Amino acid sequence: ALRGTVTDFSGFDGRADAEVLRKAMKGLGTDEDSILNLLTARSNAQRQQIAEEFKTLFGRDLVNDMKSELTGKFEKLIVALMKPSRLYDAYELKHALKGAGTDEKVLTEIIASRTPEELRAIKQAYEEEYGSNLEDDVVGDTSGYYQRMLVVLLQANRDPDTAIDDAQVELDAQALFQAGELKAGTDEEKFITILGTRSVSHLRRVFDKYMTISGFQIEETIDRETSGNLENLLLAVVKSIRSIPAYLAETLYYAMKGAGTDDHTLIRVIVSRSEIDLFNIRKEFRKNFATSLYSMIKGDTSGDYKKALLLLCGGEDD
Ligand SMILES: [Ca+2]
Ligand SMILES: [Ca+2]
Ligand SMILES: [Ca+2]
Ligand SMILES: [Ca+2]
Ligand SMILES: [Ca+2]
Repeated sequence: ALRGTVTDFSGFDGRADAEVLRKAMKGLGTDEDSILNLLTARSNAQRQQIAEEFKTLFGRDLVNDMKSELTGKFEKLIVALMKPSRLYDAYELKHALKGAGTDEKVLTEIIASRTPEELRAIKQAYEEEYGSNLEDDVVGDTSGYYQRMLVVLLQANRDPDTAIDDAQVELDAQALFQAGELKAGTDEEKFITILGTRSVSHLRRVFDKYMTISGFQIEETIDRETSGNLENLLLAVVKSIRSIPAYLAETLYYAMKGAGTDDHTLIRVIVSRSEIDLFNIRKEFRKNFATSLYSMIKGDTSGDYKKALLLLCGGEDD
């Protein structure tokens, strides 16, 4: 159903490509153009084979060489495209946690939009790489109900998608109604359990039924009922339950919409989704924000950075 914008290259010859990359870096200067035109046109799997060939041909590390030749945002963008798919989210997560500061925005974004299937892989990939337990790192860097919601999510235990049980839809909407609007204060525990564990098809029916019953969209109650990270988290979850692409098209938009740009978010969403559903993200960006993602990246970015990005995203009309 989903569609990314980067696919496997047809006449792939990892050895030929590595040679092109060597030339682009050998001697004085760099042919950034040759680099970017090549790398944004191979799938992540192919980029791993190229790095492999490069090492057996020249005994040099493709990524470490690039880190020496490139600079600024282009570098960061090229370094991210080189990260093996199975490892990127883990890498972004580890980096949001580590340090004297945590980027809850990153924690929220990845954990809420990734499916249980993806969360399990991410958890494995994370432990094998940093020799730490993701849950334990999140738990230690966060607190309150925000932390709880994240753990519930990390269990990747969401119920499966069965035929919808109306009595059950009714029950859950009423429960949410009683846990928030009809209450002085909030029963966050009830929101966490219903939002974090019920199936996706079930919750979509509950969101609607809840509108019917209360006159509010669950999003408005959340905003009325909560604050801080828990609010952002719950909104992210609700948004992703409705449509992950749509939720991501929106975090992309707010990354640029502001004055300058949140390049880390721009890089992270475009790269991480390039081979999953970036095409869908593009479509949702047009519908809801009037302009294609292309036109928007095009005006906020520049340099080879802008060229690579536009080449990865593509679609001038979306
Ligand atoms: Ca050089
Ligand atoms: Ca550098
Ligand atoms: Ca209340
Ligand atoms: Ca609020
Ligand atoms: Ca801007």
